[PDB]
Amino acid sequence: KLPPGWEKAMSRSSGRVYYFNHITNASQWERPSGEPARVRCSHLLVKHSQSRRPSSWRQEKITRTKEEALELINGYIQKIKSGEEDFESLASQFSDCSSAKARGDLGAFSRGQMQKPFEDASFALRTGEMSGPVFTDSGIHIILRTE
Ligand SMILES: CC(=O)c1cc[nH]c1
Ligand SMILES: CC(=O)c1cc[nH]c1
Ligand SMILES: CC(=O)c1cc[nH]c1
Repeated sequence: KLPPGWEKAMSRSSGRVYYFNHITNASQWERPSGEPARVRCSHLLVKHSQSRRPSSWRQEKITRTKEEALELINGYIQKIKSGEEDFESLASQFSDCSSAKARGDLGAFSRGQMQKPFEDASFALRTGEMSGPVFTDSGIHIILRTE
């Protein structure tokens, strides 16, 4: 019916159908477009107090809660989708990953290299597409597939 991970749901406020992906947590009004050895992705990470290493180049001691980190992630997604801000600009400024210095770029990778929920979302993304909040032991990610 639909590409991997995608399902149909009903909007609670509008009553119009929308599409949601249970691997990437993406959601959108438009019906999605219809696997490679490798993909290339960028990401923006927001760490919290329960991350594996609650520290980053931005903050020696990361103290925000998981709920607070998710609110930040949701805010960044809103600004990306509205075009108020670019993914690469937010990732350079706010990602708790050292990959911030490269606009969030992680380079290319295969299955069996990254944390599983990150890997699964990355390979379920099509080129150009972006995830919703993706949860790993490191924190909460926004993932942009570039190749
Ligand atoms: C087709 C698709 O994936 C789109 C279109 C606008 N946003 C997402
Ligand atoms: C140049 C450098 O170390 C970094 C780390 C994160 N952003 C920039
Ligand atoms: C892709 C992945 O698993 C990462 C990246 C930074 N922390 C975890």
